[PDB]
Amino acid sequence: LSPAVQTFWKWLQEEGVITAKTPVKASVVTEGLGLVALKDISRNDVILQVPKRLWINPDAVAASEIGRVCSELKPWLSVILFLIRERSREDSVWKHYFGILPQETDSTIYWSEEELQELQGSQLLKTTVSVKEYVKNECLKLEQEIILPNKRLFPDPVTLDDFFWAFGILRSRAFSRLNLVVVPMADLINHSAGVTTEDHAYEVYLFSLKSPLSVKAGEQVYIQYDLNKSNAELALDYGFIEPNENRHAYTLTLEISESDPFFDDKLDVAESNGFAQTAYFDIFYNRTLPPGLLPYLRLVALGGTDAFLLESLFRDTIWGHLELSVSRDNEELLCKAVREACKSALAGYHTTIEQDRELKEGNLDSRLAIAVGIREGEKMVLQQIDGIFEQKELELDQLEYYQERRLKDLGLCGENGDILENLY
Ligand SMILES: Nc1ncnc2c1ncn2[C@@H]1O[C@H](CSCC[C@H](N)C(=O)O)[C@@H](O)[C@H]1O
Repeated sequence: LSPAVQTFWKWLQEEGVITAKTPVKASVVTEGLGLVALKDISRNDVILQVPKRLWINPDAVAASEIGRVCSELKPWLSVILFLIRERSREDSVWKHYFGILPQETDSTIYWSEEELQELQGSQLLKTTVSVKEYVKNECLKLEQEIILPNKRLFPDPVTLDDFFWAFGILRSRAFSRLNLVVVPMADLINHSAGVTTEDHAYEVYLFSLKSPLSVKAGEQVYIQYDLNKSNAELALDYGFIEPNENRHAYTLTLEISESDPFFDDKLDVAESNGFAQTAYFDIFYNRTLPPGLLPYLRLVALGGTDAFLLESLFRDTIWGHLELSVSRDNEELLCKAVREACKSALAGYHTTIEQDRELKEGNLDSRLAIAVGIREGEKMVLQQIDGIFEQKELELDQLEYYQERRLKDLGLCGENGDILENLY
């Protein structure tokens, strides 16, 4: 097998953790390290359990030598520093656990400049670049505010690599739903599209992991990392994606510009209905547009002519109207805005969908495969969106806007009400 694996496996028996009746060895699988059922397991069977003594959460850092100095930091920043530091101490509780952690994953946060060029024009690149920079500024701030003014607690220097290594280990291993917890033993199961339950989470302290599927002997025990993450999210959080086109998403960002002559009123309408000055709408392949996207698009493109809808008079129905539609001019405007954005975006990629699909037909390397898959999907979504609005441009006269809806209850053909007027 592998030295480190045993130096870690044993350390688990010597901690009391892995008992004698735990059907699950740790072997090498296509996805690195994994848990292979030592014998037939069945739905909901407890695979293993670990002592809170072994976690690595915001409480562990607070209840440690550096908890005082990290008393103010956000939880994820706190944990990174603890991880980096614990890693340096050749007398840390997790000396052997650190000896098993991969020095890297396929998460876009580790991709070289060449590998990242494979994502040119993708929203995943923007997101990865944006996240990388932000974790950087945050970690350079931690260096001068805590790491440097305390060289006693932080002996060895800390590089950007040191931080990123940790930020990754936290993003691809920590168990959220229980919010950041590490569990050296159960921190081995891999993800499988086969699992569709997501019930594995459980704790009697003691972390208890149970197999969601029935696994025969020799096979690998899996779990569903997350049924809702988009492919772009799986790519950055862990180092992998799924072929399932229903995981492809593209998130649209909307906002009420401050240079908008009706900013104040518009903002009041949006917040009054659950939306901020800035709103993010996730668009998944083959799904129907998110509720609120169209009305918010209409609010953004409002304009002088229909500005009358922002008066106190409609401050109680304005959203219902935005939901139905405002006017052909408003509708036509937003449709073009979206369509242009899609085309603009689509043109930012360096490969066609056909090229991506042909590439997929051959043998691609982990990261290259991730890039191709992601970009093909984003292009699919982008085109789906543009298609939806191209159709709306055609059906531009099938919609009954405000004015029409208004004159629907005129009652022109009522009675000769003048006969009564003369009877008093
Ligand atoms: N279905 C899958 N395909 C590819 N890699 C996977 C995977 N499920 C899990 N992984 C890998 O394992 C990580 C989760 S931690 C699980 C243990 C890991 N296999 C190891 O050897 O250390 C992920 O971030 C990813 O790099």
